[PDB]
Amino acid sequence: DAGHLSFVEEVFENQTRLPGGQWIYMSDNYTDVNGEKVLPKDDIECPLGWKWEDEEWSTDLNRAVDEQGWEYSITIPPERKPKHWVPAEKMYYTHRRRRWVRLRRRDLS
Repeated sequence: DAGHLSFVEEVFENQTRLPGGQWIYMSDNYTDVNGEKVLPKDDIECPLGWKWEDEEWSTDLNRAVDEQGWEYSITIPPERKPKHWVPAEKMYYTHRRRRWVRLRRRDLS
């Protein structure tokens, strides 16, 4: 009767490559949207008092991403990481990432 709070947790799975190379897995390769590291999606836990509403993590194909959910970029000095992502793969693109989301909630009473 008091309602609930809702929060969609968002994390990004990251891959890199050398031009002419292949897309490859890394260690802890998960970051937030700005590229700062975070736990791998499957290790993420609700804060105390919260519960998952979605049973599974999902990736949203309506955003500007390809058919597998990836968006693409390259690192342009002076920067040390990609800043601008695009939906379409091209041979000179060296980074890609995929956005995973999951809804959790907290009942207010």
